[PDB]
Amino acid sequence: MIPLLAFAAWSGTGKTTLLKKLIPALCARGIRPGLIKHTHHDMDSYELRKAGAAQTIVASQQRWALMTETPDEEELDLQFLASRMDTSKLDLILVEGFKHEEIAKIVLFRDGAGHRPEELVIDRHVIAVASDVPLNLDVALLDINDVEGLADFVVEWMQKQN
Amino acid sequence: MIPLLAFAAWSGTGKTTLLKKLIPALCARGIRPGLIKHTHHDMDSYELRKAGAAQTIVASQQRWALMTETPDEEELDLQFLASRMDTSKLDLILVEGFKHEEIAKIVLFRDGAGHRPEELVIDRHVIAVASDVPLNLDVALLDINDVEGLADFVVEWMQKQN
Repeated sequence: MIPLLAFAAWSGTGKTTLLKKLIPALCARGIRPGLIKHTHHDMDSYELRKAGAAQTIVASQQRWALMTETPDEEELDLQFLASRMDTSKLDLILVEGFKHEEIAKIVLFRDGAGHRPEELVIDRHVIAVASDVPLNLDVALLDINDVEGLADFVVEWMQKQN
Repeated sequence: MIPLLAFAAWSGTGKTTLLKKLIPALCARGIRPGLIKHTHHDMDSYELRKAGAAQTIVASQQRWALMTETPDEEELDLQFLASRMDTSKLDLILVEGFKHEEIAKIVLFRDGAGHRPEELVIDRHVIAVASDVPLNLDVALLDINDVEGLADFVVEWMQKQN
């Protein structure tokens, strides 16, 4: 069985500069990571799509994409976007963007650009905050600057469900 | 089932073009098409992918893309790439751009495109040649400029397979 894990972060690119470093670190510990992100800014062979091929798929020498049109009214369900991935080549699926979900979540605080503490609806799911300034809790707390430790806490969490 | 039909050719014969017209046509006849395309031409959360996310899938409201990296073995198994699509909203999958493959196939030709017809190979998988000119050979010879004419043939072809 394979797990999924959220990565909440308030306004401010950060988590992309963060994750940009946590991914490799995760490979480092032999973890094959998958990432299901959710945006708003909406995304080759584009025309051929607007022409009518709902599902288009471009393959190349290095990578292959798969597009799937849904002017239906959807595409928020994770569990489905999951089954879509080749999960036999994955160990952990990172989940960023989807708001209001019941999966393990890891916050992210970085003062200066933004507000002050206590801001963290510690859902009955959140399992650790990652600040750059100390602070209390009732759940793990990491230094949003030690990718290594973070990578390690994560790997830990995993093996303790698995 | 859920047939796979390919369009072979030569550079400069309007392969891409013909499909911009053929797609709509198939749609008009109630045929939902999926297009699988290859390009030795290397074709948005780019950082986290080359960073280590073998599979990044960017969701949205209108549609979603599952982008897979393959820095070892480039994917050339049509059967695989097809099994990656959601065939429950597709009745036909068009295959284009993969040199040397062996599926249902319609060849393209246009006098003057730097090749004479004798240079055409009608292999076990050729279901019809679509020229812009009569050619003396024994295989469904269709007019390449009559799309609706073409569409009908496909549609019929499909039925004989289902």
